[PDB]
Amino acid sequence: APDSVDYRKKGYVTPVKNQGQCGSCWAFSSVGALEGQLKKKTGKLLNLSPQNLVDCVSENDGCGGGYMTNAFQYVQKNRGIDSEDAYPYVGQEESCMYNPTGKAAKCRGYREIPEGNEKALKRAVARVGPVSVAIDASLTSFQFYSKGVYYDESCNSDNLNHAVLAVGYGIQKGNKHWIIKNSWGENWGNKGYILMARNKNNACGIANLASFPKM
Amino acid sequence: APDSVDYRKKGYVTPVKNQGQCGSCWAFSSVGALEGQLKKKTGKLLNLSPQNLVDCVSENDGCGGGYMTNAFQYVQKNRGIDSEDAYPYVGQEESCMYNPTGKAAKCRGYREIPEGNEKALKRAVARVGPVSVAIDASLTSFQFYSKGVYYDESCNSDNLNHAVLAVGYGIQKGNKHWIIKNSWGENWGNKGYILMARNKNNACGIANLASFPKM
Ligand SMILES: *[C@@H](C(=O)O)[C@H](O)C(=O)N[C@@H](CC(C)C)C(=O)NCCCCNC(N)=[NH2+]
Ligand SMILES: *[C@@H](C(=O)O)[C@H](O)C(=O)N[C@@H](CC(C)C)C(=O)NCCCCNC(N)=[NH2+]
Ligand SMILES: [Ca+2]
Repeated sequence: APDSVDYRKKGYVTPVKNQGQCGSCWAFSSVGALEGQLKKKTGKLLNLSPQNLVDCVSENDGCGGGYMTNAFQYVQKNRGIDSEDAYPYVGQEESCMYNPTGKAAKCRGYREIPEGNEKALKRAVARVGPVSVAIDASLTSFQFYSKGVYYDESCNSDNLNHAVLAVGYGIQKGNKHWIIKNSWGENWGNKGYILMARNKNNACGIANLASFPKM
Repeated sequence: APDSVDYRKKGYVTPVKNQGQCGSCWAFSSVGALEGQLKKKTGKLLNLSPQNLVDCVSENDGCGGGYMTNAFQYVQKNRGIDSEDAYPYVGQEESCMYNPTGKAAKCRGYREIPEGNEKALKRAVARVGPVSVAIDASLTSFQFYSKGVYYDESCNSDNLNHAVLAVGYGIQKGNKHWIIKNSWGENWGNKGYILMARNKNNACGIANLASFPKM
């Protein structure tokens, strides 16, 4: 795998979204991974619908939380997921209104990265594209991040509470990192992104719950 | 639905097991629901293997915890689950050693009970058979239960931490309850069972994470 890769430079990443108060991080993380694979397989970059997931992934709990693997399993069983334009995000749970006419992507399954293995996560990001991951984003330092490579020894790798998207990895001034796309709007962090310490003992649990959809 | 049903009286429930220190409650709960459906569809009552689930349901975390829906999805995708005799429980994680020769049951999917709806749970238990459920089993009062219908206002329906099996429901001396099969051995509770308050505002979260396998 290359020493660094940034899928934003390949046009695999859509604009940063804002999930609002709804606990739908899992939906944005899942949509992000699917958007990356969609670009890789079709050549087109499109916004997919997290609301479609929020309202229809019955295995999850809508704004009450959920898992990315569950989301991928839904898309596979449902035979598709709508584009954002065909099923707009409103930040609240509603009845499932999936319309196949607005289908913009399909999923043939998913794969998980070996728990805690950052080397495997690196290889998966290099070979596949953006990967859905989960971290502990409860620290004040995380929420007020603005630049540099984030590391706080207080992060608890066993307290995963927020799903995000690893769109790449690299090194900044000698500090290896993961390029993370968040869903808290373009004004949070560095234009919606945060560089998180890589190879620093699985900081914040970055490699504890990673997965990607098959397409 | 009848005013009461006890599947143990129909021979749909296997002996009470002991999960040990391993956090495999989800595996025993899932196996319990599958054993019930297996009896209903074949007429034979057999012990299914929670170890098969612990070692092979990659979507879960073995002794670190997991979900029943994930377990059912595995059995469906794997095209089967081994009997206990063909894949013995040891209470620790090992590599997946599933052997189709020992297949004792199949799964065609799963269904979830509407969140928090005890009426729906009652109807599901009556029409389907034993149903996998999750509760807050952290209270000292729960752990030292011995008889009667269990109710502790301190139970938190939002703090689900232990999966069990609803093998029936009824009423004891005017107190409506759920007949719950635990996995803490035959010496815990009442021969491994506990009667939990039913229709008392979803006590302990009994109807918050219920599901059953399709067969
Ligand atoms: C994340 C966010 O919006 O900031 C959101 O709370 C979320 O989905 N959190 C997840 C945790 C990460 C994926 C680690 C969560 O809490 N998941 C558990 C959901 C409850 C389990 N039950 C069901 N139905 N799956
Ligand atoms: C229950 C027990 O053994 O007493 C055991 O801890 C367990 O599986 N608990 C579940 C909770 C109930 C089903 C509500 C649990 O903690 N599940 C979450 C597992 C972590 C999520 N990640 C994966 N890989 N599914
Ligand atoms: Ca699942």
